[PDB]
Amino acid sequence: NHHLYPDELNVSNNPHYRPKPVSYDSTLPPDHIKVYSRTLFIGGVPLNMKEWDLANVLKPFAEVQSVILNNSRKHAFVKVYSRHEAENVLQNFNKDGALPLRTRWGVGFGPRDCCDYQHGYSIIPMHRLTDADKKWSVSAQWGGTSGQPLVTGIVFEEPDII
RNA sequence: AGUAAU
Repeated sequence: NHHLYPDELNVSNNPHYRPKPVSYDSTLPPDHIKVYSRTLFIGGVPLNMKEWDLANVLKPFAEVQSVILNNSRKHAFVKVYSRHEAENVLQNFNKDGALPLRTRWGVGFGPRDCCDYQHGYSIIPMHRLTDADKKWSVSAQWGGTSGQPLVTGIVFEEPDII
């Protein structure tokens, strides 16, 4: 929809193939989960830049999945295929400051007040997910649990949605 | 200097 490719699949032949790191965490409270964001807040976006441009600038540092661009509000929302890639973009993209683009964290999944914008994850109580969220969490193409059921402690990369 | 679509 706002993806580059709508009906694409996370499979070994797709050059966008990624793993789905799942891990568990004993320091979480009961019936809470951890979610690492793959979504990026980009700000200082010029008027001349289209969606294609942004994706193409990040291309060396990360492969982009989806780009919602609010051109009038001089910012955008860029989901990349993996957490590793998003993390790379934050340190290493535009170090010199040649472009006007500031690149910070952004929230793709779960409540906003549950997100740590600084470190870039959400610790979410399972009751605050909707039926839809709980579905996508387990059956997402990129990110999610890759079939593993949701339980206390689980940690996984932000899933895709509708 | 802008954190949204749902």
